[PDB]
Amino acid sequence: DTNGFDILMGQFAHNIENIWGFKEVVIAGPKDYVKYTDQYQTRSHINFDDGTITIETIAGTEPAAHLRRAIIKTLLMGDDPSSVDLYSDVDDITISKEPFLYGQVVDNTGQPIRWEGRASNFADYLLKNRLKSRSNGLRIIYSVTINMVPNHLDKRAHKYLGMVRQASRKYGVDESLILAIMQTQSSFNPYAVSRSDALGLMQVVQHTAGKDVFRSQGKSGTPSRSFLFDPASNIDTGTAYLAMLNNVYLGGIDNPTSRRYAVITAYNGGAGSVLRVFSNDKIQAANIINTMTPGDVYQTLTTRHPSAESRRYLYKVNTAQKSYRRR
Ligand SMILES: CO[C@@H]1O[C@H](CO)[C@@H](O[C@@H]2O[C@H](CO)[C@@H](O[C@@H]3O[C@H](CO)[C@@H](O[C@@H]4O[C@H](CO)[C@@H](O)[C@H](O)[C@H]4NC(C)=O)[C@H](O[C@H](C)C(N)=O)[C@H]3NC(C)=O)[C@H](O)[C@H]2NC(C)=O)[C@H](O[C@H](C)C(N)=O)[C@H]1NC(C)=O
Repeated sequence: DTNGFDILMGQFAHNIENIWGFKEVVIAGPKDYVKYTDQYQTRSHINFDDGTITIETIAGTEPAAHLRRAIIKTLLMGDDPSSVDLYSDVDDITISKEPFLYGQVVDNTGQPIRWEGRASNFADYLLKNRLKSRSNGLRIIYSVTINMVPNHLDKRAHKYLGMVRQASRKYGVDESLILAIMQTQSSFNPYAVSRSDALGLMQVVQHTAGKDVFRSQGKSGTPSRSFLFDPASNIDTGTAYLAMLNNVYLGGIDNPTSRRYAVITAYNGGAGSVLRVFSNDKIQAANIINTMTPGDVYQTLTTRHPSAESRRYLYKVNTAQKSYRRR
């Protein structure tokens, strides 16, 4: 904890409200790419579970030209998440021949956008034929909205399978778990970043799981930001932690179906917080879960776990897994 990132993050938001007003302060999250440009007068927001691509501007002077350029930028940007500050209005020149959204959003024509020529056209279509308006209360906000292909999620999840597969055998963790979580945590968003700076596809925070993992493997110190914005490594690492919550921390839990529930919950709020729903004594806790049927452990973790986020998440990961279980 020697960051000082907090000071920038705090003035990013305020830079926003200075222009957008407190009510219109939208910002990057796990399931939402959001990038300001044009001195914070322009927003490119990808929503990875809706999954829409609203581009808005509030510049007074030439709204279209401002919008235009965001559309082309969002549609063509290559998925280099490491070269990308989702907290500056600085230009992350990430134009690639291999767009991150290629396969995930289409022309009005119905084709994939790959080069500036179609990107320009999809843009120009939308500015002449899909433009919209709302108000701050103060200024008009001009908006374009783009829906992504209906299976954008499993089209996005496809990038990370080779990674999930490798990490699943290395550590012993079911890919289904890895995907369920990865899905639930980021909707497969490589740009994913939390308010509590959990990072990347598996929403991993450097100074808890990232430390403990690095502490296995035999690595003094702590995972780099770039490191977690490598899908290959973030998936390595979230998985490594899943292994860990199961071998050590929640390994005193007898029943493996019960243990998984603990693991999942724990993956989101810590093993200490899981065990602490039964006893403040980590042994007594394990003893009590072994008193139970995996369904009552589920129904406990789902009803009595202190975090709202963590109760609503078990059903999310447990449910996503059922889908991923079969091949
Ligand atoms: C929405 O996305 C966010 O998700 C990630 C998961 O995706 C959330 O991050 C999880 O947050 C947990 C903190 O809430 C964190 O667990 C804490 O983990 C550490 C590390 O293992 C535990 O401390 C270790 O504890 C053992 C003792 O059991 C000691 O041996 C170790 O030495 C400790 N090691 C280190 C390095 O500290 C900590 O538990 C201990 C025991 C404790 N009682 O303090 C554990 N927390 C709790 C309550 O038990 C997870 O590590 C992390 N998961 C991942 C993958 O990173 C994130 O949560 C935030 C930060 C939150 N809950 O507010 C999610 N949410 C947001 C909003 O961003």
